[PDB]
Amino acid sequence: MNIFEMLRIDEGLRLKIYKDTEGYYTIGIGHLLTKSPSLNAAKSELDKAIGRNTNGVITKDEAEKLFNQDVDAAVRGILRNAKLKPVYDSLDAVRRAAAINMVFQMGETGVAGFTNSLRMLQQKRWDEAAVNLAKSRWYNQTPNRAKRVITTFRTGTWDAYK
Ligand SMILES: Fc1c(F)c(F)c(I)c(F)c1F
Repeated sequence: MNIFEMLRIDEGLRLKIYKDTEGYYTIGIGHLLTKSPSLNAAKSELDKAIGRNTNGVITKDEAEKLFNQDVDAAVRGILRNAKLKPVYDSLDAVRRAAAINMVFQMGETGVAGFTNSLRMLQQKRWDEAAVNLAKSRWYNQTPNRAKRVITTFRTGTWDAYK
């Protein structure tokens, strides 16, 4: 198991434009295209991302290309953030994957609300952190995924992903 296999499980793989859990146009392995309700706007974002006129369909290779870029971008974003970098650096590699997973899903807009969780994670108060993480819109809207990510933070194992 690793961050790629982990996010592949959590995001799935779809080669045509679909709406994510929040109703936003998405493609591939959870590559958010736009929050705009316009399918045409979404198709434009896709074409821009892939570098060709796609008409809303991509290949597995192209999906994997975007995915690698997205994971890379998520990690790079963590390291460039003053409030995130020290917590990330404090973690072991398994829990770092759990951090990347959350950033991938919600971005730094969504991660901003998790200040108290981050503090408990840096303190290595794993059970307390796990309890705090669940007290969130995130947990309530995507409980099965959140439970997997939280278990990963609680245990520092891949048990929730087999
Ligand atoms: F740096 C970090 C993040 F950006 C993050 F989202 C989470 I959840 C973390 F647990 C973390 F350590």
